[PDB]
Amino acid sequence: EKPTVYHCKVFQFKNLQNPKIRFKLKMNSKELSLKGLCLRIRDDGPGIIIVVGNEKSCKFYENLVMKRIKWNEDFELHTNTGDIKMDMHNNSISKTWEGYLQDCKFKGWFMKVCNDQDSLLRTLGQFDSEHFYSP
Repeated sequence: EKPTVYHCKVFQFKNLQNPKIRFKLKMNSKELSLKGLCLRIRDDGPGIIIVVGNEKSCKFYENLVMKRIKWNEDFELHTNTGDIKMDMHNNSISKTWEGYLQDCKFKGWFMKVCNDQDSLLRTLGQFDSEHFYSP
């Protein structure tokens, strides 16, 4: 019997190709010393964000993700072949789970692209988190 000190919030997004959005997610997780991860299915696919830490930091991060980042914002994308105008009008972010953990298996905060949905689920599985993803 021990206290439960870790808050946790989980978000799912449709597209995370905007490098400016990735930069904000990464830098705020780093500056807030949040733990968790951000996974998506292929470069241009849907994915999940999990953050774990204290209450204050998780609430700041929710406001960042749900209110301050413009997920629907068009941008120009630089690829191996050229530069293209991306249409993001259909992009969106949802908060799914929120709650408390007694312990977390996360080591820092990390971003990864997975090759398929099953790869993503397998990865969440290593952190006991596979249930957090809605296919």
